[PDB]
Amino acid sequence: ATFEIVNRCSYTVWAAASKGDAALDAGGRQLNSGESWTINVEPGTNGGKIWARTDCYFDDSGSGICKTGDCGGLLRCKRFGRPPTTLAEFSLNQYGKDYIDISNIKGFNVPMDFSPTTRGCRGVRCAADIVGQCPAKLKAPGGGCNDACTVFQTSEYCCTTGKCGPTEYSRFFKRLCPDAFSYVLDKPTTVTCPGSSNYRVTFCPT
Repeated sequence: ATFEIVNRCSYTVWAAASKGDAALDAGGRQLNSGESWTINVEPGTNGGKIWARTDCYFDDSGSGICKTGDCGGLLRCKRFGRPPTTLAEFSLNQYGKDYIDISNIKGFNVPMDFSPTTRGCRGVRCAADIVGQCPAKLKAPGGGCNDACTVFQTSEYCCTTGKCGPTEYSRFFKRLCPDAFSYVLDKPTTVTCPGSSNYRVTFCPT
């Protein structure tokens, strides 16, 4: 499947793409404002994520640090990134269907639209100013708005027992971005698309 990753933000982001135990395609790249990066994701990829990282410094070996979404100090991510990270999530070719969502379960750093470029389903977006409105206790100094699980590490926020409800914090994310997951057991906002769809992830869509 092809994913075009577009940075519409006015600032540079460093895109990342991983399935947790491996890079997808090159795994990461710098995107200046306006740049587009086209990656190929193997059919049948399960549990892929794309995110933006902000305020990164990397040396000529591709080693360094980002203030949001850092994936163990690498430009080319093999692993998932450190919160806060707005997440585009997908599982492809799962019994004939692709499943896509945006998630705020690991917080929010950059607004995002995640849309098919082929026919047969709708996209999802979380484009509100979550960082600006972020509750004081969830504000990350590096930038971004952390989720409550990351900050407080309780069973309730992290849904460790598999039983948990919405919280004051999850409801903040949900009020600003209804079409994104706000906690682990949120009513799913997954979109079902035809198997083998292609997609575009746009940072700062509006």
